[PDB]
Amino acid sequence: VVVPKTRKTYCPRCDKHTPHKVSQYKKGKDSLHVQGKRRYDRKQQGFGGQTKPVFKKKAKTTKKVVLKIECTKCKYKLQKCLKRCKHFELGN
RNA sequence: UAAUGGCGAAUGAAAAAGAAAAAGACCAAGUUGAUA
RNA sequence: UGGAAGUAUAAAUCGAAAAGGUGAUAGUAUUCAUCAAAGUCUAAAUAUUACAGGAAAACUGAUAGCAAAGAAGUACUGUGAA
RNA sequence: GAAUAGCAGGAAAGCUAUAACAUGAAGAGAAAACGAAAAACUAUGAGAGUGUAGAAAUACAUUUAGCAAUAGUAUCUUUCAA
RNA sequence: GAUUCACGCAGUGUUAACGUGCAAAUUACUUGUCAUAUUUGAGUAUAGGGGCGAAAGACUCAUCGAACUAUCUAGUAGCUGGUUCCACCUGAAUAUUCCCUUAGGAAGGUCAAAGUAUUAAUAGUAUUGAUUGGUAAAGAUAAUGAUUAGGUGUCAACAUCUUGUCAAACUAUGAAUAAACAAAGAAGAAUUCUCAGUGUUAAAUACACUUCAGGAAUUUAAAUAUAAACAUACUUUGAAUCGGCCAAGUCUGGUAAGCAGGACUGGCGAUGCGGGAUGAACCGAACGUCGAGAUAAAGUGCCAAA
RNA sequence: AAUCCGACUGUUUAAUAAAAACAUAGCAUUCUGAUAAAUCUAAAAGGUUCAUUACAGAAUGUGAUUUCUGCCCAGUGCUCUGAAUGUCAAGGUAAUGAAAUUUACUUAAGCGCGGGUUAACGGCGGGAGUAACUAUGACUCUCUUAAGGUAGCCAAAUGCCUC
RNA sequence: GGGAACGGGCUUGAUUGGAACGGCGGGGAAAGAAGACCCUGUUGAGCUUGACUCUAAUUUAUCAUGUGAAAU
RNA sequence: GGCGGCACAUCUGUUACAAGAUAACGCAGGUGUCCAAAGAUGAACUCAAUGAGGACAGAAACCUCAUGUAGAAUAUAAGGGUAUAAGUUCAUUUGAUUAUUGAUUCCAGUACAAUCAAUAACUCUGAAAUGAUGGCCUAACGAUCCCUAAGAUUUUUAAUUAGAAAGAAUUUAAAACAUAUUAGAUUUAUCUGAUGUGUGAGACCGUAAGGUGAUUUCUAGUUAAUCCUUUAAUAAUAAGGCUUGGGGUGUCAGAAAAGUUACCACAGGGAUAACUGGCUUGUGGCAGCCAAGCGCUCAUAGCGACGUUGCUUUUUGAUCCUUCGAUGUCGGCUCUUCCUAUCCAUUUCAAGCAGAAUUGAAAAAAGGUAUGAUUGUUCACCAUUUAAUAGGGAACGUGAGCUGGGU
RNA sequence: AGGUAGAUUACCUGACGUUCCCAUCUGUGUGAACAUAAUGGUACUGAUCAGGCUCUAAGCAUCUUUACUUCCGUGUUCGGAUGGGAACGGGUGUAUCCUACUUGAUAUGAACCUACC
RNA sequence: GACCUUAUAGCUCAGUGGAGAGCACGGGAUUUAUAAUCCCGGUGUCAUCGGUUCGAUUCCGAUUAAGGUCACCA
RNA sequence: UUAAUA
RNA sequence: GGAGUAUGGUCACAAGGCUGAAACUUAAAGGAAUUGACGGAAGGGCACACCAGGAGUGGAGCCUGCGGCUUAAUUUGACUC
RNA sequence: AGGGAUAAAUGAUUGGAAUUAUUUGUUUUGAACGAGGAAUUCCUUGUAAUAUCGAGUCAUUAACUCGAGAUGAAUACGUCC
Repeated sequence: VVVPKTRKTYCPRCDKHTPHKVSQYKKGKDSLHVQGKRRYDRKQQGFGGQTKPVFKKKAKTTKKVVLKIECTKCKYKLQKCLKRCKHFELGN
């Protein structure tokens, strides 16, 4: 919901409690060279139409929130998942 | 079996290794031109 | 296609060489290994339920075995394929 | 009775071939890389004797061995993890 | 592209005949129509997701909301029908989980057949002992609610004392029936001596675990009832089944139902026999082939034994 | 003697429907100047209308005559003699990198923007009050649509209530 | 009467002489046909539509090098 | 069946039967969230309400005392829990973290999810014991493949210096050409033969005990690489692996999916509707019991309210037991029979029966109960006639008996 | 006899009055510092002038309450069992289990370690 | 019956987590007088009950009225 | 610009 | 007036044209012209009529007249200039 | 301290009679009223405007009317809106 940046959480790499920078995880750009994409492009080539199912029955309205808690001094990034919230905001 | 496949249902070879039999020869291009 | 960032074929476009191809994860480089495409022929080992001639059988024995053990693809049906 | 190669007999039968391989003897890992003893321990358990007595068979006392099975221990190989 | 009759033709009516017919669409009378958008022969053209159609999905060889014929093809079917000798032994199911599941599957329960173990491996039972629960009942200025009145004190109103009647989604109290233990298995007890490794600890000789670590002696078969050696514990492989139905000193929805759905048990299904005249379930009692007797439910005027 | 439908002559479900159904003449709309329009074919100096040429060819609705065809371009179609820098492909160009790759810029139709069109598909409102007894409401009020069902006609083969 | 709740057969009664001709239309829940109505199949087919995925025809752009020039 | 609804994933109370399990399209409701504080900890305080007082101030503003078992509050539905608190206020804080195990709840003793018990780190709060791995408890959620992020540096190697300890190493037939040096040819991005050494080489010196010596080991600094793979060897890009999260399937153990057939077809079904029959009798029809009253007086000549008890299957419901390899589905026509809850004729009793006409009731079902306009009608409404023109059953009597008007 | 720490958590609570304090405990004086709040009221710290006035503790009462016994009552209900009675509804008989509410009598605490008196 | 929507001045509608518009009505002005015109004012239980509510006319259920759609195969 | 009635 | 209406006849595709009454109702309807009045008709003049301004009234309190209300009576005349 | 209504306790006048205060003094009471909306009135020089005096009515009672003087603006010399 609301969560401030600048957390102080144990960092496994340094084995110590260090300040940590909290952000939100966004899915990266889908690549055209991963194996699953190359296989899908090959299948769609040629006659036969859509060769793979297309999801069309969405029911969920929200998504689980993943924070990217990052070591300030050592760049070790953790990932903490939060429960589904309709409105999420990064506080002060 | 490796692999392929709404990686689902299914599809799917080959070198090695062991036998049968065993066999190699030509054009083109190049050279010789009192040229055939 | 088992061949997965393309194994094989074909089409449209493009198109080499003081050579080059392959080493199946795309790319560049340096080594290594192995071949030398884009013309041709070639016996033997292999297949066979056309058909012909034979020999066998833990096969059938006239509603069985070929549809057909007699003038059987005959009698008979259909415009015709059948 | 892997193909296949020989034998007598004439044989879809029979006999013989130090042999490629299949499954197994070693297991874990995606893979690289690896690859098993404290010559084991504990518990209960199969069997074998001696003595006494009832007195027909059999019923007790005591000595000994402790396999299979189950359970639990150390130890060792592999795995991020047994 | 006027009105009618005739040769012909069609098919309006009888919804006549016939309806295993003369006929796989015909006959009789009636009606209509009977030359120019007329009738008709031969030749010719148009062919299957095609043709042709003054349009009915009509016609395309008795076949048309997609012909006929052959191959794929013995197409697939969770659906329907059938599935072949005798005797003997054992003998079921409708719970639970998941499925595009609901006329069907897989895990699992019930069952059968094979194969084992001397076996810390018996119990749909009762008793004694310590418990658990919140049902039946009970209560109603005992908590939360519901509701009829009567006194006393400061019209009502508010306090306070009684009375009458109630709660599946109220409760102090709380049965009967039940549930889960114990009644002597590191292997049938106890005591004495000696006693080690860790750790707890302030330190321990306390304490905890270690085959009640271990080792040795003496004593000992005891510790509710009943039943149980063709007992007990199973292991492996697998069949069928999960449409159910009835009864009731039971319950829920419904006016009610031979209605619909549940808790516990017993049955029918899978089951014949004696009785209720007859009947899937009721009562007695379950079955190798027979003889003799005593019986059960129930009966003894005749059918009908008494 | 009347009522309904179809104007008429004609055709129709071979074998249960012969009719109000189909055709019809008449009316109306759309496209096309032939190297075209419609349209058959896998392809084709291929084929049909077409031995034709807008008084023609092709595609549709209504169905003689008389009288008349009202309002609506918002929605979906169709169209434009129309706009540019909204969105839009393969490509083309350029840059970095050793290279694949990656990134940026630029590209047509189409959609979007604007207009036209209903004899294109189609559509064409609600409440309340008030006229010297009682009704009815010529009349105002105000919510609202792209337009509010116009001329006509009616318990109609079209009206539940309804005999 | 009971039963699958409408028996020719079973139970209790009523009652019966063997073979039948012409009619007849009550019954044999008479014959004809694996219900055409309804439902269930993860069985179809015709037809419709911005149902999903495609496709012929139509359309637009690029490539496929005829010569000689000018503007951007 | 369709329309409606979700009893499809899911929580609370009750049905529900004092262990566990547990039905209905049974009842009353609930979820797809919300929270940097509403998580953690420490301290202080006590709530709702009532009484009595205080200028404006009153029923309700703010202050004070007293009583006050929670009648307040605790994010939410309901039920549980809570008073030096789990409620209010104040203060610090991020344990709402990383790694590894063992169990309990659904359970097939599978997965997901949830509920706990410990261990190893680093931390928060407190003086401390303790407490802290999200919310006081019961719901608030999700596979394979695919996409997308985080992590694998604690360690192991090679090379090179210093020191130290063991260490023969296998044994004759040879080509690639890195080249030098010559014999020819050539001008181009120049080639073609042969001679040559090394490369590339490996039989250690011992009849003297054995030393030397490649190659390997340990320790101390140095520089380099360091999760695995792309299979001839490396490199920097790329791609694939391993562990853990997110993106989702609500039909919630998870296909990618619009209608209509009256032109319809097939495999089946009484597991399942439209007709009879069967149970029921709400509804319909008929009949009773009591007696507040009406009936000028008079509860009962004739009725009979408020209540209450029955019968019938002639209406429609309710169910789905029989029939889906078929029981021909409305009405009318013709014809027979049966019931009485009797319309007429016969015999009686009663009256608010003077006569006539009537009304209530008993015996009695042997006999009669009609003709037409409209409608397919059953039904109905009209016009007559009659002594009366009553109500019903028989597969809603009766289609190899008719008709085919309706459906 | 009193104080500290408790265990059982009303026989321990609530209301009305009552008795000592000799030690102990409490109330009691004060604000300089630690510390504290709006307020030395609380909490904090320093102290000893006075008092049993309230605490606290012990006792009183036809005391509400609470805790055991009897009775209520073998009355409610219930496990088992008919070809037992009734048109139902419901309720016997048999071999058994057996509440609750009220009411009456009784009680109002017992007990553990340490110090002092 | 089943789903959906609405309910606010005397009449038609607006808008609502702390009630506008119009028409109507009343008073004053202009006019010989009415109508029109100008000026000012008074008008809403937000349909009736419960809960969330800081606080409801708004948010959540209920009871009413008012309409709209469906009520099919036999 | 608008200007109805008795 | 009814009325160029109804009906009948005829002409026209139609609208309509030609011919064309009666019942009933009613003391007036109408023509030219005169005088006045009026005109959001024209022309010529005038007025604090307006213009340029002043003071104001209308808004407050009170005095006073009128309407209304009240009362036994609130006596009455006058209602644009 | 502008404003002097409204109320109070008291002193006298005229009158036959003063309460519903005839008129008036004293002290206290201290209200609207911050230049006034739509509209509308009068005025051209000793005029408007401002404040006062006399007279009519008059036993008592002027904020009324009819007159008189005191100070002395602004604005036009126009036009038919």
